Amino acid sequence: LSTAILKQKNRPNRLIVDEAINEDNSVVSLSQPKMDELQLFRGDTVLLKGKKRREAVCIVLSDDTCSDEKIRMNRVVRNNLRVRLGDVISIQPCPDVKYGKRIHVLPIDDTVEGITGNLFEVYLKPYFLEAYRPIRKGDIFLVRGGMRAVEFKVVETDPSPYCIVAPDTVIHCEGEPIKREDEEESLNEVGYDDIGGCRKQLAQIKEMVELPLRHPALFKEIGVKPPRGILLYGPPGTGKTLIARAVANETGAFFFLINGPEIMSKLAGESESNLRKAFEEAEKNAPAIIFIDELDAIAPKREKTHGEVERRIVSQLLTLMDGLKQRAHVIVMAATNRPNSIDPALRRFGRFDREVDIGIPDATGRLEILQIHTKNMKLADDVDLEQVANETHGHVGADLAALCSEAALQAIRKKMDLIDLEDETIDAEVMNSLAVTMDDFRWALSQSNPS
Amino acid sequence: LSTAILKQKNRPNRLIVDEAINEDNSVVSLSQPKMDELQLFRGDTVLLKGKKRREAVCIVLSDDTCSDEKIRMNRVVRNNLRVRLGDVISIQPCPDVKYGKRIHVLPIDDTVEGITGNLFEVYLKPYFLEAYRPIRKGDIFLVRGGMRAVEFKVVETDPSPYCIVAPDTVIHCEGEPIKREDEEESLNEVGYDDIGGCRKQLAQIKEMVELPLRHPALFKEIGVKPPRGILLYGPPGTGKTLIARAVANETGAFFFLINGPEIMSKLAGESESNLRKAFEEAEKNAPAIIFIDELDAIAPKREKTHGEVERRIVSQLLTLMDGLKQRAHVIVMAATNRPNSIDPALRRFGRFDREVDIGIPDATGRLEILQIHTKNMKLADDVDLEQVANETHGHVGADLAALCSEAALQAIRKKMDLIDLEDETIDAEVMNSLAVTMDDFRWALSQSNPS
Ligand SMILES: Nc1ncnc2c1ncn2[C@@H]1O[C@H](COP(=O)(O)OP(=O)(O)OP(O)(O)=S)[C@@H](O)[C@H]1O
Ligand SMILES: Nc1ncnc2c1ncn2[C@@H]1O[C@H](COP(=O)(O)OP(=O)(O)OP(O)(O)=S)[C@@H](O)[C@H]1O
Ligand SMILES: [Mg+2]
Ligand SMILES: [Mg+2]
Repeated sequence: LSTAILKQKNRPNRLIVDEAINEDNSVVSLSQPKMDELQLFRGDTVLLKGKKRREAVCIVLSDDTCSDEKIRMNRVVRNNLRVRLGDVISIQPCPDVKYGKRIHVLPIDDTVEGITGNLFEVYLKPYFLEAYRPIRKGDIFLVRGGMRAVEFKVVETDPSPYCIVAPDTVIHCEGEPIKREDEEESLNEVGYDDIGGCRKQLAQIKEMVELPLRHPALFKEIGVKPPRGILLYGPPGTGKTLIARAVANETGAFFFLINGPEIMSKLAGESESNLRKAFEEAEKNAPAIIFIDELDAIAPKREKTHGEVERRIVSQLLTLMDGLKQRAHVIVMAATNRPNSIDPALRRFGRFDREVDIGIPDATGRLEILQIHTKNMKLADDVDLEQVANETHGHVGADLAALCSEAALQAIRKKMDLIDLEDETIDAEVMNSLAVTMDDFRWALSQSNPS
Repeated sequence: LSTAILKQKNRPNRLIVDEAINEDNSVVSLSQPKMDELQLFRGDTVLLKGKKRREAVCIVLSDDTCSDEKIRMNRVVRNNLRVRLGDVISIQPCPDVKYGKRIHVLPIDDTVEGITGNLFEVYLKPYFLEAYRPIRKGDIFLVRGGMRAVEFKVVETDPSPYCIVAPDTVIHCEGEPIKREDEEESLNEVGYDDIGGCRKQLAQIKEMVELPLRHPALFKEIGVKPPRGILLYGPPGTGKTLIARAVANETGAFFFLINGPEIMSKLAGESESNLRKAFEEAEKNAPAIIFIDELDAIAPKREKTHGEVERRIVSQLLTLMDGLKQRAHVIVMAATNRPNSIDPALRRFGRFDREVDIGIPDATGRLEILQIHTKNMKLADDVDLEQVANETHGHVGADLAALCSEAALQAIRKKMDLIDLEDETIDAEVMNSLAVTMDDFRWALSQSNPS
């Protein structure tokens, strides 16, 4: 009703992700009745939009066994789009794709332990030979070559970001293997889905940041100026910084992050350069979102603040906030857990003149969060999160995370007589037996604390 | 029950140290019934793990008189392993030992006062001749040669850290004699055993620091992220720094120490370099433990702190704490006796978000400590520590240490009419007569003070 901006719409080309029949990386299945509706001929190269602004490039074919409003893609494709089976994507005609000049691709470290021989010969040459594949920068794809299957990451393409791999395409694969861990972190980067119990506020954010930038005309037409300063506040630990993350990954804009405590670590005047440098960068690449985390760290009350360089920064900032031209297309977001200590001049109209309170979560919010956290944890069947939710009154996001971490330990703890700290490696059986029992939670619960 | 991680396990090759029958440095006794269980043939060269990460290398033989789950070793071996008779060790097959290229060994100063003649000839040559001994770097071993017995320290081996001494091995013993005192300090280096009345906390430390680093997979498997900031706090003098010591010596990890008061003694900016330098060192050598002693000295409340360079450091640190990547494998530990004066931003989730309170010890704790202290003191038989323990209410670790030091003096005091300060040397008889009577304690006790 007021959460309207969130419920996404039934549209011609929003299709649910079904498991693939055809097993090929560059292939996507569609019902014939659909392919026509979207004016899509066979072997056409298409563009796919996923989550967290991830993109994939594929070739399209008709599947008899595929529902109209469903689409098949393998796990490699589900990965680049960052979607689980049952999620929904945008399909779009990608007609002007150019042939590939040169591509640079590296293998993942934990998929090459063993023989080198020749990676191009054994793996890449055949996978690409006479295939004419579409690929995007930052695609991770798997190639089987006789005895092994190896994962490769598309480091660079000419032309960026996408090209077709033709016979003329020079393929470079020399370099240091990509580290798995980094690419683990990359998958794990926070989306909107990863924040819980903030629907109301999430709405406002999109309404004040995402919307004014994606569709500036709605405001033009109606004849009003969008606000340009948004200040999130909340009792400590409520996913303010966490939202900072989501937006960066999720937003269509050029994003620049500023960390109060990090600014203030610089030499006198070194900070003023960085402060300008940020605002200049943002203008140069507009539309942009500048985000200031822990604002209070750089904007105490000038009157009540002791150091001299210290006031200069509040002044320095104020100036920049004000120095933003209308045509600039920059929204400054920021966040504190102590709003009242921030110099009031910054909350004057035309500066940070919009607030999003990010309060304690209620019963269902806790349940939401608990779900988001445990989504990759090993839990016993006897674990009831609704219970936890109810028993966790006054917890916030960070309190809950802690709770989970604690029970997890307690679980690990129950294996601690079976294991000695000294051992070089752990008995592989027990490892698999390990799970967080509901009892583990009740222990963690018995230990919990105020926010 | 929650101290589970501490109780060590019955295992195939955890054997109790029994006094040796065979008197040789390179020899270890085992029951035949055991030797088989561990697939260990006679004259095999084995690896032995002691306390505080000490290691010894020996040759193994069967003893008829030796219990299955016991092992015999002489005092020289008990010394390199840093164990008293009745302690327990790891025995491990050491199969790939290489022959010794060159070894450098020096004698101990207070074991060579007198004739030189030739140390190699009289002592080393025979002890090694046709023996094929296993030795480790940092072994101290004793050699008898006619009239005298001399102690040698293995300064360097090629290949490090262990090699077999064959006839081909070139032996260098030229140099300045090792100073006894240094090697006294070395034996005395604080282990875990040296801290008393903290079992509960000692547990949490291992649980939070040693465990996440030694076995990162338990958390991976269960799908939780270990915490990376641990803050120890306690009323002054409760072995916070003392634990700092233990961990350094005891840990598997690369360890880097930071002393608040020592950081703050540096020129402006000269501290910031060191702070980074430390965090960089730790990343470079991960897995690592960075330890910050007297944290409050560098992290007062930014709001409540006066100097400018002074806030810059709190900011500087915060940044680094945050700048720690997931893949980094670094746990930051720190300690204060004034937790409440530390800037709260540092106790936010994902920074120092775990506390270990190191509190006053109870009756038995005191008794524990009193034992640990007096372990190398000359005490009369009439001395009842249980008494002391009961009478010392409200004392902490440092209070007790003081007490002992005070009674010791009182004891020395009782010899003070027999002795004049002026004398060049002390009557050697009285020296031996000296011991701390229980009365001495009752005096010290009568003088004691609040913490
Ligand atoms: N609303 C939420 N949904 C899901 N997880 C959350 C939420 N809030 C906090 N968390 C978890 O707790 C961690 C800390 O949250 P942050 O966003 O750093 O808190 P914060 O509100 O920025 O705290 P301050 O004000 O800087 S002390 C996050 O990394 C999440 O894992
Ligand atoms: N738990 C303990 N077990 C054994 N000895 C202790 C213990 N606590 C203190 N001591 C002795 O007292 C000395 C001082 O202890 P420290 O570890 O320096 O105290 P601390 O807790 O670091 O004090 P602060 O907070 O820096 S004033 C140590 O060197 C020990 O000899
Ligand atoms: Mg934050
Ligand atoms: Mg101390």
